[PDB]
Formats: sequence, C-alpha cells, structure tokens
Amino acid sequence: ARSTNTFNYATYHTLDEIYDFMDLLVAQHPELVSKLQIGRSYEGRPIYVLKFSTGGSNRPAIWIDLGIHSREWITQATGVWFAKKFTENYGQNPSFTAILDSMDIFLEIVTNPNGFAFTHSENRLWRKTRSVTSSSLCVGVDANRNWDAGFGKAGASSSPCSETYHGKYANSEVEVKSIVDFVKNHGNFKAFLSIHSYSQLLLYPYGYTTQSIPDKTELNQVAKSAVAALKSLYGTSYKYGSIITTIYQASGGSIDWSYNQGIKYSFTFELRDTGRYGFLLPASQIIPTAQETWLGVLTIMEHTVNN
Ligand SMILES: [Zn+2]
Repeated sequence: ARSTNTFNYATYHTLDEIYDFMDLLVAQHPELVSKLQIGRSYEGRPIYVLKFSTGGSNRPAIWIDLGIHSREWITQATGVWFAKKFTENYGQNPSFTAILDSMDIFLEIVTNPNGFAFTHSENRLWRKTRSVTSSSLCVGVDANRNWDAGFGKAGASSSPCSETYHGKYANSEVEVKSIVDFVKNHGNFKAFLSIHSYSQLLLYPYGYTTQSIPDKTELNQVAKSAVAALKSLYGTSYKYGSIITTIYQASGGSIDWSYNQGIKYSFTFELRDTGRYGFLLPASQIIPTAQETWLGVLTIMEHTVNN
C-alpha cells in the first residue's frame, strides 16, 4: 500500500492496486524502472509496460507479458512479484546482475486491463477483451488468437460469441496492436515470453503449423533446462514442447508471431496448476508459483544473454 515492501504479494489485487504498485516501484527505483504507456485499452485504460534498464543505447531486450487472458489471475500476481524481484536481485544475484548490465527487460503485468477489471466487477472467469461491435451481442476477442501468425487458420474460432474468437482481422485488438508496434519499433527484442495459466507447460513455436522451427534443438534444450530449474524449488512438474504437438492447433498466438519476427527465444508458460483449482488458484500459492517460475524465466534469460 505505502511501499513495495508493504504491498501484500500473497493476495490477489485489483487493477487500481496494481497500477499504484507500478508507481511505488518507479518512485523507489527511479534509476532502474521506467513506466511506459504503449497504448490505451478498448475502454480507454492506460496500457503500461515497466522497463528495467541499467542504461545503454537500445540494448537487446527481453519481452514479458502476463494476463492477456484476464481470468488467469496467477499471471498478473506473478507479474507484480517479478517486478519487485528485479529490483531486489539487481546487485545481489550475480547472474541476474549480469543480465541487466547488458539487456533491458520490458514487463507487461496486465496485458488485458478491460478483461481484468471485468473479472473483478462481473465475471471472474472472463478471459477475452471487451471490444464490441458488429453483427453480434457478444463482446471481446481471444487476444491470444488475434496475432498475425496463421491468423484465422484452424485453432481459432470465427464466431464472435466464442471463447476463442480470433477477432475481425489480425491485430484488430488494440491491446495486441500496441505490443506489435512497440516491439516492431524497438527492433532489438531477443526473447519474448508470454505468461498464462494453467496446466504446467513450457511451449515454443508453432501452434498454427505442423512445420518444425529451425531452432527446435536449441529451443527444446532451453525448455528442458528451464523446466528442470523450475521444478527444483517445490517439485512442480512441467511438460514442454511445441504448442501444436503438446497441446493443440492454435492459430494467432503471441509466440508464433514473435518468432516469425526473428525473436528466437519465444516461449509461453502455462503456470499452476493441473486442474485441482484451475483459474481459481489459492492465494497461498501465489508466492511459491512466483518463486519457481522465476527460476524457469531466469534460465531462459541467461541463455539469451549467452547467445
Ligand atoms: Zn491464457
């Protein structure tokens, strides 16, 4: 509430608290953390990115987004925890410190603010955006099927009323296009991590196609390493692989896009749990989730700094 050291990371928060949090952090670490507004949501809400940087030019950067699907509360929660952790770990952990001395981190805690607010206000299990309009009474797009990455192919629905609606055209959703522009403009993203829940997976491209990425040996071994790292804290067991092989065909995803932009280290996480609680993961599992998922993320970041 009054500082980041006072903020309760062991409970779920509303939009206002998370935004206020972003302010506390910037005020507390002005030299390390910048808050960027890369857009406005459908309903006019600021869309915020925290930039972690130790200086430099347009340093190679890591993208991390969380909460694109609004009901996956664990992701927005982890996202706050990560932001704190960056500020804590800088100069303490030799490994993290070497990362930030050379690379920037862009962290998007609430990718889908409208959906988030709606999860608090009306429907806890809402996952889409809240864009309206057309020949429908149904609101919102699945923002993780809206990307220009086999957009409108099988693995996404052309019904507005669908929970997996892909939207009218690739990048129709402002929450998406804001990221696109942002990353395309920067031009020096080396890794790109989208954070989801649940089912305990680490995935690399493709979803939309059976085609094997050229970098699959490398991405596989990376995925292996990060899953090993993650399981070291509490024993939490992930599976890993390409989306289409592990999960299902899915078109218009985050990772397919970024990898097609030449960002090689394009990974999606699906956090806890395995179905016991689902989207409604107990607040008592926030910190343990955040802590292990850090070890998984750190691993990738390290690989990245290294190649
Ligand atoms: Zn999701």
